[PDB]
Amino acid sequence: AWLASLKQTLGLLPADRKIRVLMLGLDNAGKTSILYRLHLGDVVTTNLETLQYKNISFEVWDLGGCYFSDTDAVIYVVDSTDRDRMGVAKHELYALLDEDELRKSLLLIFANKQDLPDAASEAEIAEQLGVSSIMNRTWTIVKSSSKTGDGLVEGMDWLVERLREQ
Amino acid sequence: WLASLKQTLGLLPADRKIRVLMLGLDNAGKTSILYRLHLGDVVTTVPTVGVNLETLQYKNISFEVWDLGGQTGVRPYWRCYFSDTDAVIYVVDSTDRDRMGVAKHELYALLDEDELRKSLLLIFANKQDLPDAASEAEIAEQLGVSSIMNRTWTIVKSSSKTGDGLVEGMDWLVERLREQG
Ligand SMILES: Nc1nc2c(ncn2[C@@H]2O[C@H](COP(=O)(O)OP(=O)(O)O)[C@@H](O)[C@H]2O)c(=O)[nH]1
Ligand SMILES: Nc1nc2c(ncn2[C@@H]2O[C@H](COP(=O)(O)OP(=O)(O)O)[C@@H](O)[C@H]2O)c(=O)[nH]1
Ligand SMILES: [Mg+2]
Ligand SMILES: [Mg+2]
Repeated sequence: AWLASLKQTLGLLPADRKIRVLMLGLDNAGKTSILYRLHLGDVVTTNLETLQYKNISFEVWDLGGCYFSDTDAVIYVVDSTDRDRMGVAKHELYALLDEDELRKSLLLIFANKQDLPDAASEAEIAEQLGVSSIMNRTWTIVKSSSKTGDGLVEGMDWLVERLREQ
Repeated sequence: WLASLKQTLGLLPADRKIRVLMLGLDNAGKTSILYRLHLGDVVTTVPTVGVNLETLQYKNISFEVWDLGGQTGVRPYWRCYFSDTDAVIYVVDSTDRDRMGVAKHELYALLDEDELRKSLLLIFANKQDLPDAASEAEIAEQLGVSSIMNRTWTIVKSSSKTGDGLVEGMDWLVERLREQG
């Protein structure tokens, strides 16, 4: 669907200018699946998963079960099906954004698992994550699905063009 | 030295987690000290591309080892990595006079970190089993220890071949920790 592949998209970032992206969310949000769905190389476990591609680093841990310096973006992943864990996803998101080391990070939310029938819309997610009153930072929500692969490149294209803009 | 190592280390307040960094140039004997301590498994991880980090965890006390003063590469770095350090044990190979100025240089570049403000500093003048090992006062002079500031520090002669001085060192650290009340 999207007009360019992911590698063309990420191709656009200054071929060197190290990019650090934290992709965080509650367990079962679908973060390991997106890492895999990106088809960018393999995931290193260390608990923590990292995917390095050219200049760009992706680091993943689960929330709600220092490290934040020099972060260019936060990808926040939510399971759009999981109604009653979504208030906890909101809390953990708010915990992240009160971090001083993160004050200039872009925020991309993936409203995820949008292939499923129970899947809230972007406005239900923005309302639930109470994003719609975050006005001190550049953010968006994009509907996504690791089972399709849908939303993912759009979301990364968002990040790439916001990163170049600065 | 009187006590065994375990006895020495048991003296530490159990509900106080202790982070130690054991650092210095390659070939100082760092890895060998971790095995010579007979405290259990040495675990290797890679917290960043191009860094071999060895960790030995015993009760509340953790030892971290990586090599400094690579001729190639920037100084090994990763996020945090100096945060909540209780002590640094700086290990020198007491026979490597040739590299002793570089060992000073890397000691000095550790000591200018605030994350390492009030760390205890134990210097192990290591490999003393070897007849060509420099004196304790000779080491002090070559590491320019007289310019060291604002820290509880000492130099202890040590060897992994014989195990000598190690308990002395751990005991120094252990009691200095407690002196902090
Ligand atoms: N329907 C659907 N299921 C997904 C999707 N992504 C992940 N899953 C399933 O969600 C569960 C949690 O996924 P995982 O990637 O390990 O989440 P993690 O805890 O954030 O690392 C697994 O059963 C996945 O198969 C998705 O996009 N759509
Ligand atoms: N003679 C002697 N050799 C030592 C001593 N400690 C380590 N070695 C040896 O010195 C070399 C490197 O020691 P090692 O523990 O790998 O140093 P590291 O590079 O700081 O981790 C190897 O040949 C070790 O077996 C020691 O106390 N006396
Ligand atoms: Mg996972
Ligand atoms: Mg070693």
